[PDB]
Amino acid sequence: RGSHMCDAFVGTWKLVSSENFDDYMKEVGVGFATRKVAGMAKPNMIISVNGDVITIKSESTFKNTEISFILGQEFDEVTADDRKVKSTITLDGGVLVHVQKWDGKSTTIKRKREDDKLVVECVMKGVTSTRVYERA
Ligand SMILES: O=C(O)c1ccccc1Nc1cccc(Cl)c1-c1ccc2c(c1)CCO2
Repeated sequence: RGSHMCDAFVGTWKLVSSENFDDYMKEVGVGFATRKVAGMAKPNMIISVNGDVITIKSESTFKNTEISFILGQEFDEVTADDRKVKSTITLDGGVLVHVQKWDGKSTTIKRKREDDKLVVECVMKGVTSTRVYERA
């Protein structure tokens, strides 16, 4: 197997900045205690690609989570805040677009490479949070 464009995401990343994450979590429906503990976390994200399977691991003092998926193919995901969601992740012009559906609700998480950073934009009903990761 040769290189893939998505290899640009592969590596070990650490959170360096976060904006509006509490408001994003409020819009998602996260309860008070989870919002406070999750908002304190400074996760590391580990992204790897093996064939068609992309794996994203998140490790923090709050929770450790992992998803593996194939682009375009829906999967079950239990989120760090304990939502059971149906997820589909696709690549749109270099951006990983992750849609989560649950309880008649929907949120979109976009992950993109900007300069040497990995920028994560979380969007729910007009509320956006931007989380910036740098190489660990
Ligand atoms: O956090 C990110 O950048 C992030 C990116 C893409 C997608 C989700 C992300 N985070 C969260 C989103 C909603 C609710 C929670 Cl609770 C978290 C979270 C908050 C802290 C935490 C974890 C998850 C796992 C490791 O620690």
